[PDB]
Amino acid sequence: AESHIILLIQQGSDPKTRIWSDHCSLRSAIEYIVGVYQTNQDVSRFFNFFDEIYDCVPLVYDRHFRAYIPHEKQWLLHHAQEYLTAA
Amino acid sequence: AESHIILLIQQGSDPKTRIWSDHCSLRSAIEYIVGVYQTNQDVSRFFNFFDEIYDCVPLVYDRHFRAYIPHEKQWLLHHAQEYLTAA
Repeated sequence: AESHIILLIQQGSDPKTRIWSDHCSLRSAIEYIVGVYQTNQDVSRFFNFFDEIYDCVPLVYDRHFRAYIPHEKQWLLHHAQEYLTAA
Repeated sequence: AESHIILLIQQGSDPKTRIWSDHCSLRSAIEYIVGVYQTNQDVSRFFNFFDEIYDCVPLVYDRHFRAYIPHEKQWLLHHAQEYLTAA
């Protein structure tokens, strides 16, 4: 219901690594995956980490239709690229 | 996208217990939470376990509108009650 973004992460096929987190904004979702990347150690290295080591899917809350919309991993990764280049 | 149900579980306020799972049916989602209950040990005991020890929220995929609809914990627990009484 409330949470703007629900993030679904996993490391390979291990069901024990399937961790979800709730975020009040896209910024908060981006800071979370940068956090995952930082604690488990460049744009190319960041993208490859989320293509080979971890997998992630954002579910974005559509307030008008009271529904969660799944978005592609590349959508969140592209927005993260815009955060990392600015900061 | 594909997964009929996404289950979000947690044990208290610990972010490390926030585990998600994907299910092809409501039956599969029910067998999963019965599994959680069985491995962490009656209708009254089952309901109280999911009201005090673990918390759970099902996200049900609406194929026509390509969206995940969050449902109340009681909705899944009520359906689980119908599975446990029959079996």
